Amino acid sequence: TDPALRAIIERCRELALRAPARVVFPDALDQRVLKAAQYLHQQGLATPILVANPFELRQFALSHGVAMDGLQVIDPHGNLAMREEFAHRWLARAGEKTPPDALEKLTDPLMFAAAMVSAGKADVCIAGNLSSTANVLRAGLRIIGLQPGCKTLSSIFLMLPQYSGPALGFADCSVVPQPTAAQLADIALASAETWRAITGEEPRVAMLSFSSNGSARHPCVANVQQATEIVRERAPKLVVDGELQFDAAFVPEVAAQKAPASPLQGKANVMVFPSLEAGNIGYKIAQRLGGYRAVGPLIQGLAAPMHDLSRGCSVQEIIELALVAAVPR
Amino acid sequence: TDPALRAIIERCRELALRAPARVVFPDALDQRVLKAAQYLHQQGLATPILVANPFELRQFALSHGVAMDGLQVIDPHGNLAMREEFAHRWLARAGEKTPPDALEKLTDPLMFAAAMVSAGKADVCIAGNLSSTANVLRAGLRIIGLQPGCKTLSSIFLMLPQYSGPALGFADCSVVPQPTAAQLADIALASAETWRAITGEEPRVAMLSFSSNGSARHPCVANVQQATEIVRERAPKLVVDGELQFDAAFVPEVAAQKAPASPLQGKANVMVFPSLEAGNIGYKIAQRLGGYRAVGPLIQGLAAPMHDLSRGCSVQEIIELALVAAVPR
Repeated sequence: TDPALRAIIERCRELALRAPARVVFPDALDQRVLKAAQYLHQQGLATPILVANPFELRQFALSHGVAMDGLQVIDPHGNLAMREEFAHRWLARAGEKTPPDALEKLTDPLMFAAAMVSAGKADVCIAGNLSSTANVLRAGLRIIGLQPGCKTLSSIFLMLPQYSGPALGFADCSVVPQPTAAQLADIALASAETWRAITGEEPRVAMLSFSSNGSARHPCVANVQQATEIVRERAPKLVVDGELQFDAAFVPEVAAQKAPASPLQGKANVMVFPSLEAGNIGYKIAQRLGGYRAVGPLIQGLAAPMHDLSRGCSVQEIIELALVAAVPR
Repeated sequence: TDPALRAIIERCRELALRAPARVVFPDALDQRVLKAAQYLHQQGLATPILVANPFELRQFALSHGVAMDGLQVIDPHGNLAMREEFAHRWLARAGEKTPPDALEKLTDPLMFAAAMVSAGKADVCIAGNLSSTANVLRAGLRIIGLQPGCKTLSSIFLMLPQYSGPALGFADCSVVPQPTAAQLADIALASAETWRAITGEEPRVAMLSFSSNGSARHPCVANVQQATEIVRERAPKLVVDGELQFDAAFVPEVAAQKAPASPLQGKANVMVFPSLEAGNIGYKIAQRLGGYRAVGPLIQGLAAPMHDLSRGCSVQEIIELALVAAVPR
C-alpha cells in the first residue's frame, strides 16, 4: 500500500527492463562479492565490474568455486592510459591538494573504482566488504569529492517493512557522531534528495528530538530547531518540520495533539536523527523489534555514488544495496 | 514464553489475591483518575485514595457521571494532625532545608500525597494527569527524597510486546537529558532494581551506544564505558555489559560476532540508553514500529514510589501504571 515501498520494489524489478548500471566492486577478492556480482549479471540487473588482477582473481574464484562467466575484471595496476586520465581529472578538480604520485595512488583498487565513478566509467561504487569504512569514505572524498553545496558526508538507511507498514528513510545512523545544526541540515537535505531519487515520492522530513514543538527546552533541542530553520531557508519548498518526537512525526493522531500546525501531519517518511547514538540505536530497534529490513546504508553528500558495506555483510546485503544504489537514473 | 512477561502479567493478576496496595492520586479532579480509581476498587486490585476536598470532588464526580462508591477521599487542607506528623517527618529528614510554613506547603495535594507515601500511609503515589512533570518530580524529591546511594532521579518504561517477544525495560527515556557517566550508572543500577522488583527476573543490563566493544572511539562512547566500569564496581554481581549496540545487546548471533566475551550473550532485558534523545526516540520507535506497549514510565531513584503520568494519558494508562507500580511487595 505505501507508494514509496511499492515504488522501490517495482523500480528494482525494472532494473532488468532498461540498460544496466555499471556497478564497480573494488574489494573483489571476496567470494560474497563474486557471488553478488554473478547474480546481478545472471539476472541482468546490473553490469558488475571487479577491480583486481585478473590472474589473481581467476585463481581466487576457482578456489572458492564461484562462476566468473561474463564478469568484467579491470586491473588497477594496469590501465595506465585510464589512470593518466584519472590523474588528470583529479588534478583539474583538486588542484594544489592533488598528491604527486597520483598515478600510483590510483592503482589502489578503492581509488581506481572511485575514479571510474567520478569519470563516469562506472555509475556506482560498492566497497567495504574487505576495506575499512575509514578507507572507503576517504577514497570517495578524495577522488569523487563532496556534492556542491554539501559540506557533510552522511548515510541513510532505507527501512523496508517485512510485516506491514511504510518505507522510511533513517539518517545519519552511521557516520556523523554529533552533527552541528549545519551538518544536521546537510544530512536532512541530502536525505530528501536520496529519498526522492530512489522512491519517486516527495520527501516529508522530520527533525527528531525528545521535544515536540517547544515541549522541552535544552541545548539538544535548540540544535535541532536551528537545523530546521536552516533547512527551510535552503529549501523553502521542502516539506519538513522540526523538533518533533518520533510519535509526533509518524502518527497523525499524536501530531494533532503535540504539533497541530505541523506540515508533516504525522506522515513523515524521512527521519533525521539528532545524533549517531539515537540513529544507530534507533534503526537497530526498528529492525530487531519492528521487523524492518535496513537496506544499506547509502552514503550521501558525495558528487557520485560510492557506498560502504559492513565487512561482515551477507551476499544478499550486497545485492540489495547494489539494486537500490542503481535505481537513481 | 518470556518469563519476565509471564511474571508481569501474572503478578498483576495476583494483585487481587493479596492485600491491596494503597495508591494515592493527588490530581483527583480528573474524570480519568476517578474512572481508573473506581475500576481498581471494583476489581479489588488496589485501594485508591483521592486527595481533594470531598465536597468539591463529590460535585465534580456527580457532574462527570462517575461512581464514587467505596473510594476513600482525603482533604489535604484538613487533616492537621496528619499534616503535623508530615511536617515533623520532613523536619527530621531535611533539617535546615525544611521550609517554614511546611504545614501550609503540605496542603498542596502533591505534597500531601508524597508525604503519605513517605510516611507509609500510602504505598504508591500516581500523579501528573493534571500537574506538570516538574511539579510532580519536585514534590517527590522534596517530600520523599532520593534513595540512599542514588544521586539521580530517572525513569524506566516497561516495554511489553503485543505481537510476540520479550519484555524489556528501557531507561532513561524521559528525565535526564545528557547523563554523566555517574548518572548513567545511577540509572543503570536503579533500572536493575526496578526490573527485579517488578518481574522477579534477574536483570541483564546493556549500556547502549553506537559502538560495540571498542568498534568506535569517541567521547560519547567513553561516557558509556566509564558508566559500565562504575556499575561493575558498585554492583559486582550484576550481569551487565557496556558499550554495546542494540543488536549486540539483544541478538545472540550478533553478540557472538561483535562482542564474543559479553556476559549478556545478546540476552539483555534492560537497556540503558546513553541520552534522552536516544531513549525518547527509541522507545517510541519500539512502540510505533515494533508494536510494543510502553508502560509508565516508572520514576526511580526515590526512597518510595511516586510516578508521573502524561497530562494527556488515557484511563487505561493510569490503570496499568497503578498495577505495575503496586506489584513490588
